[PDB]
Amino acid sequence: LKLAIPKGRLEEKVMTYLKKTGVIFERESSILREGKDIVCFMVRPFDVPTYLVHGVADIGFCGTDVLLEKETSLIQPFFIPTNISRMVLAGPKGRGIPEGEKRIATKFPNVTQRYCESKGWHCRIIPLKGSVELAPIAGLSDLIVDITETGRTLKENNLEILDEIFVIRTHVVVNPVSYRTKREEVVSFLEKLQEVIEHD
Amino acid sequence: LKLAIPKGRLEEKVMTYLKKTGVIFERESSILREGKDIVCFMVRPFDVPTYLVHGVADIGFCGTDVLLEKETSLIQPFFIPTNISRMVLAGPKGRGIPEGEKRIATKFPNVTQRYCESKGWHCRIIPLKGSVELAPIAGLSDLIVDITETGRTLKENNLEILDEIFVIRTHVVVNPVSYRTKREEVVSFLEKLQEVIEHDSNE
Repeated sequence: LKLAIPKGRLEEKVMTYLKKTGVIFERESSILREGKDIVCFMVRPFDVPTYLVHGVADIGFCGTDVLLEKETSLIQPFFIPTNISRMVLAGPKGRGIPEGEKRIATKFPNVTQRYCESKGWHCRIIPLKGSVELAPIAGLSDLIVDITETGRTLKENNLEILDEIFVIRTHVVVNPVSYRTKREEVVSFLEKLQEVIEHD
Repeated sequence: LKLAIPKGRLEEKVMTYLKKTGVIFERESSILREGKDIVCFMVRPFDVPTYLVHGVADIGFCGTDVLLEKETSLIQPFFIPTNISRMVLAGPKGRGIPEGEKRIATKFPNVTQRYCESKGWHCRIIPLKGSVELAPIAGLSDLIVDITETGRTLKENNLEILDEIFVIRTHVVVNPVSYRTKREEVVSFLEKLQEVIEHDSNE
């Protein structure tokens, strides 16, 4: 089986679960870990689905944010329970929500467009790659749609949460092709993983 | 003046240029550096042109990769010499280029598409966010289009440089409206900065 593991924050958590399912690696690097019957590609979280989409990985792990931003159609067996963070709408304290068309800066433009549609809002979406809290300070946007964990970044920049869009957790996702061709092998790894997750 | 400064690789070269032009900051945060007559927005490299195009910044700096990957109408007043890195086409050493459709992984899909057209190649372009050197060994792509400085990461992953697409440098870019509204202040700051930058890059 080939797995796409999100490098960064959750690497070690997921790697320990794999180990608890009983996996052994023969060689490891910053981007690849192989052993008997298991290969882990250590990729950026947003690339997890692209490694599955393209059929190079059978199973992957990645957050709710990745999946909602990039419409996948991946098999979603279950997820890891820990509430790691939240996708929120935020804006300058007391400014409330601007009348008319809202200028919103975000690293998640699809998520924001669907959010704006759901509220019935006219929005002008300004995609950024990082440090999204600077947009309101600089006059680039009125609001932001971004991830918050402790709320420090928002609080420290005089931004307040105006709406909670969704909680972010690490989902287990399966390539639909591998689910059909390697059915029994996938279900077997997945059962062991779900046991470790429950127990943990 | 409001400057949009690229975090990461080019951050110290640019901040050192401003330091030598006479800029002194009284207050500094991760995202905002304030000084007499100057505010610096510290942003991701690909966001520099966004801050300028929207008109919230007057002058910005970004590498050739940003500039060629995302076309803008911004003005480049002058040339900043230093070669930082290179954009290359790379693949498994010894393999070459497949004769049919080429699967290329990259963080720069427009640059890669432009490269393919310049070759008359039919390409299947796979966008990635980083660790692009893993694509060929995972079977995700035949080739990659990525940045290298010394070739180390490529070399240690058994990827060879098949072609040099362009040399990457720092560029200065100006919001065209700011050139209207703050004409003499901009022109004057750009004069001091080119003097400093020239001396630094050459000597």
